[PDB]
Amino acid sequence: RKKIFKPEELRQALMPTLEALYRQDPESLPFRQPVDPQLLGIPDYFDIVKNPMDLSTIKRKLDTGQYQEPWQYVDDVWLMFNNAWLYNRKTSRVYKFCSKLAEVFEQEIDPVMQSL
Ligand SMILES: CN1Cc2cc(Br)ccc2NC1=O
Repeated sequence: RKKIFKPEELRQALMPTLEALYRQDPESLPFRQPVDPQLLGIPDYFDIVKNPMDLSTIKRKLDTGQYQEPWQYVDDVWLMFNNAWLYNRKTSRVYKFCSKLAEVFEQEIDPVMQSL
């Protein structure tokens, strides 16, 4: 008897965990919109990152019901983190910012998943 989550159920449960990331300043700033390699001056970005992901895209998928299960949402969040850890050097701002967001996320998501 597989459990169905309504889009609205998932938005109500998961969106606050995304808002937790949005709220982190300065750490969220590089994550709030799609990476634009040209504006940023990193033209090898899409050479290396083949599945880009960012907060605004995750928000939009919640807002349009594109996640059928909570793990799909969590996977997109980790996708965004894994892209940043892959592309950026360990000493960089964005790498360290990513690690800060990942710590915040883990603390926020665990209770929500138990609830779901
Ligand atoms: C997610 N990002 C955002 C970013 C922002 C600036 Br500024 C420089 C490099 C990057 N790379 C990323 O992976």
